[PDB]
Amino acid sequence: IVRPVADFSPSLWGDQFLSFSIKNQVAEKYAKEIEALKEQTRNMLLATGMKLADTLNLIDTIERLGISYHFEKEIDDILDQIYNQNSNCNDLCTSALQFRLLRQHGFNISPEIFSKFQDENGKFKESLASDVLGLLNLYEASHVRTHADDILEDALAFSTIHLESAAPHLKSPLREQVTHALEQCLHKGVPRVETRFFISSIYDKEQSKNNVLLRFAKLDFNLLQMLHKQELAQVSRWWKDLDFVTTLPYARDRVVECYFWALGVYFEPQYSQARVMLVKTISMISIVDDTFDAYGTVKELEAYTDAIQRWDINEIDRLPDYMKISYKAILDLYKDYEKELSSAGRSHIVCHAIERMKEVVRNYNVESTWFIEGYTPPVSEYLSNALATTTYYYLATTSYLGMKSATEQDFEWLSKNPKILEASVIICRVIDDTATYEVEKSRGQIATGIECCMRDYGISTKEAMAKFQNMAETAWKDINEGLLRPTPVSTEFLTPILNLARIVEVTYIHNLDGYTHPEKVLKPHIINLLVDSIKI
Ligand SMILES: [Mg+2]
Ligand SMILES: [Mg+2]
Repeated sequence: IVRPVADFSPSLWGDQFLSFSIKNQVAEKYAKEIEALKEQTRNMLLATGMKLADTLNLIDTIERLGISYHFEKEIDDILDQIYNQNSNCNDLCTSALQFRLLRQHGFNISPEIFSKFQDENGKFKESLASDVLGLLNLYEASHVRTHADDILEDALAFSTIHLESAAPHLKSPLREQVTHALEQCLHKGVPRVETRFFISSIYDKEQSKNNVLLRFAKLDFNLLQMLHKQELAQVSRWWKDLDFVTTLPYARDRVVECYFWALGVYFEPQYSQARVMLVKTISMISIVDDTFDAYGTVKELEAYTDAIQRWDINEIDRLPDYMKISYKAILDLYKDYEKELSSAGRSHIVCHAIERMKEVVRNYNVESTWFIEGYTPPVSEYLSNALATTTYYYLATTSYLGMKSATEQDFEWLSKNPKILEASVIICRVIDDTATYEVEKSRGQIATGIECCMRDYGISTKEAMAKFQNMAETAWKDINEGLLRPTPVSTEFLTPILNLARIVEVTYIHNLDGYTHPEKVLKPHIINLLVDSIKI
């Protein structure tokens, strides 16, 4: 059997993450100071007699600085007061911020707050074109709409063209903030990534900055980074002791990138165990993907798929030696999860992730059959298979394993493919397809998303990529709707799904496969989050 030639890049990190020794002296000092700063900041929030605009800017700044996870109760109480009092008597920048903050937190504030900023025709008054802070906040708000917000249909175009016009002549750091916003809006960005930029590039350089908030944000970010580095070291050692880098040379060596994914899903300390479980799953399923995509024969893939369905170590002998390596590693991993969850009596929930993995592999095999037969399915049939092969139903289910408060009813809800999960999956599917279209087309993949779309509807590549763009936009509106109260499960279990959608946007920014080619997109993010501390 002549296998295809290896074409992937090696890990660009080597062993620089393998050993990290925390400095307990520094960490304990940081934490001791943070406690003091945390309380000063709390008192800023609970301060009475604040104006609406000041209150919203405080909350907004604390969220962008990445320290709002300390104040979820206080921020919620305040936004709930604002929601229920109905203040319709403000300028564009306060109104747009009010809208965004409330919607992001699930409060269904009416989009009619914007009608006073539009003419009889529902288009924004062009007299607002000289209000840069108004335009910036309108811009950020435009990314949070649902299907019920067509009054905002013009907001993105309007704010974008006038921010571009104004940008070159703005003072710093406002100019940099506007320029950054036009490249990456806040709502669709990975939170740690946006936080790092905000602290270091914007707030640190604001003439008006609050010194207590800035120091708090820097210390907290650097302290959490220490934890992230310990987790990455622990995960790097686990990966090294599996040694797929040499026993399975056909596969992408990307455990750091996988960690960045898990860090994107949640960054907070209480999700430390959840992050480590998640990244191990991402790494492992990525090995299975490459086995199907760039190494295994049709016959070998069949045995592998069936062994996975039966899920039994007795089945290894049906497999070629190299497949025994991945298969035992997979079964062992899930036995590890089971033991790791035994202490809390949550072992039984592991079977939910296992059934989602079986689903991914069945659909991998189908995709392989299609490729060999040269089948180009209709879009409907294509998606019925290719949605699961994003792995996103599987990763979402996996993200719950290490979350201490996840109950069986939470898994029961997820298992029904609720709309917010379906939307996140769809976003990953159509963006990946738009980006990897050309590459897969050159490798003989006639069953690629865009191709199925072109053939089905009888339309050009351009028209099909536009249709996929529309599906992404529709899905973002569904994600935004799915955050609105009353939520079907706790918000804590929605945020990982939202964050998975965000990781897509960030990873495939400017239409490139950032996981396969980490050097362009992911490398600076990894350095900013996991190598370089913010200088105080
Ligand atoms: Mg694949
Ligand atoms: Mg693709």
